[PDB]
Amino acid sequence: HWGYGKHNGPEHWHKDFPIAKGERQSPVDIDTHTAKYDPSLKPLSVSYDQATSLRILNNGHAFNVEFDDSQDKAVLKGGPLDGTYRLIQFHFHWGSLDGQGSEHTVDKKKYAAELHLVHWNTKYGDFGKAVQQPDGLAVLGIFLKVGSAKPGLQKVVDVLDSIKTKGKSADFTNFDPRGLLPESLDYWTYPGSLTTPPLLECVTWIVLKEPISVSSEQVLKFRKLNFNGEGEPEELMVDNWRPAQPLKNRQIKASF
Ligand SMILES: CC1(C)CC(NC(=S)Nc2ccc(S(N)(=O)=O)cc2Cl)CC(C)(C)N1O
Ligand SMILES: [Hg+2]
Ligand SMILES: [Zn+2]
Repeated sequence: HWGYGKHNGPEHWHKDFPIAKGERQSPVDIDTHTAKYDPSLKPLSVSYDQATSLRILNNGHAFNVEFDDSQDKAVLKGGPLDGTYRLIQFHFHWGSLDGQGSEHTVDKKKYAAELHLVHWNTKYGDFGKAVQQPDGLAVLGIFLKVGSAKPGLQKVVDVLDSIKTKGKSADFTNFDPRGLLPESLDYWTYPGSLTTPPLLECVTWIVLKEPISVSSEQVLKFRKLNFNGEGEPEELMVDNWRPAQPLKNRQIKASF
């Protein structure tokens, strides 16, 4: 099945998922001099105070911190969005080295990693229905660079030991995602897709301009995770990022 290696990676995905070569694929390069400020954008509203995390899972591609979305608690609204989008999970994409790891790029610059906070449109009742809609998902993307530690990331870092291999999960309650956010909510936005198979074109991307800093020791622990399952040969979970895809005349709008 699909992965990030030479024989199952992003170059191969189109065979099982033809939409890989579609009209609104993600990620993309954000060309800052082509992106236009949009006065019609309303302020972005990220309300994570009432968020309820349940557990963390190694799914053999990345790790997901999953949230209880059976009530309107952690919500993303405003900006380019119409209505209310509920937080369901977050995960990261990262590299084997600090010079790569992000999926979106900024004037071709690759960051050390990228956080995706995934939200579904409440008008569609549940996540599975939303991913069948052009405006079913909103993903908040945040770049990570290596420098000072991110205190609010440490609880995640410390639990990775318990989920080394594919299929492992651990209880992960009372994690506050507010501690992963940069100061500024300045962002670029474009219509796109999931960056993993099934690559569905259901996402409004909201990519923050300001990166968060994480320590070298924090990212190093990300790189200790395994793609493989328990008792299998060790395949380090690194470079789990899809490269930039063709923009195809889409317009990236800036909030600033
Ligand atoms: C839609 C559902 C229920 C979950 C899907 N899981 C997804 S779409 N995981 C996922 C994969 C990639 C992203 S990303 N990188 O675009 O933020 C975000 C998410 Cl939630 C997989 C499929 C569509 C087969 N089923 O199981
Ligand atoms: Hg869709
Ligand atoms: Zn992602």
